[PDB]
Amino acid sequence: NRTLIVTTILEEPYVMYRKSDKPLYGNDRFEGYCLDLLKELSNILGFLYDVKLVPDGKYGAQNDKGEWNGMVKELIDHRADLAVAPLTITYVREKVIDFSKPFMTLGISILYRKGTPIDSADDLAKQTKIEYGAVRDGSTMTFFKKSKISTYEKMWAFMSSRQQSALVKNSDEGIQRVLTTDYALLMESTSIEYVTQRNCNLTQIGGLIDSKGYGVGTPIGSPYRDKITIAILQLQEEGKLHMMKEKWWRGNGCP
Ligand SMILES: N[C@@H](C[C@]1(C(=O)O)C[C@H]2OCCC[C@H]2O1)C(=O)O
Repeated sequence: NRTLIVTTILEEPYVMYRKSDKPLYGNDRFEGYCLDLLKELSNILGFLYDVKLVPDGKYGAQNDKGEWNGMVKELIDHRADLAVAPLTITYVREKVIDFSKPFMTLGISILYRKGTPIDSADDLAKQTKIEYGAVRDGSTMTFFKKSKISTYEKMWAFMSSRQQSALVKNSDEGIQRVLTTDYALLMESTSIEYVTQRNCNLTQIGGLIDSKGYGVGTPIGSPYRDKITIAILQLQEEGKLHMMKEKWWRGNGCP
């Protein structure tokens, strides 16, 4: 009857600080898609838990020494029983940790101002006037860093160049950069949808350049590993995941 440690990260509208004049403590301090998800899992599988924000505020990437950081690291060193956040399922990650069936699908795309002639990653990679980058130490950064596709290698050379600092610490910083300067942020599509519907001067440029999903993470060889995936299929089957997405993404839109 262990009380599980859940590693996660701040990211709208997956995990956010609950607004209240009543100083909150514990898991009550947070709310969002992922917390509703963790709550469902908690009830479907009957387990206790304590939400812990990843110390370094990173999603997780492997440096030069093959050393991991972020939530991925927290799982590897068994400092967390599971990770419940917008954690991207990737091949390189599956080498060191486990992922449940996906609870949400998405893909890398481009967030930029509207009304410009830019229409694709190619239009971005061929030029240098418009600055562009991604969140440091995330699956999108490594996608470009390790790509063998000519276009993306050229983009990585630009966003990682010494001439400048094209990468951003987190999504907020990236978004602010797009709104105040001539910058395009390569970001995952479900967040681009969220951001553009709340910033009508912004838009997605082109379509998704890859296709993947978010899954619950657990240390390889975890006893919960199978139950988690079962509960996910149940939530998906019952239309529950769809309801949760709609609940947190609902808004006035752009007209
Ligand atoms: N899902 C990524 C993190 C991130 C990315 O590297 O694209 C950063 C953050 O960017 C905004 C959308 C949610 C997050 O995606 C990951 O699991 O590493």
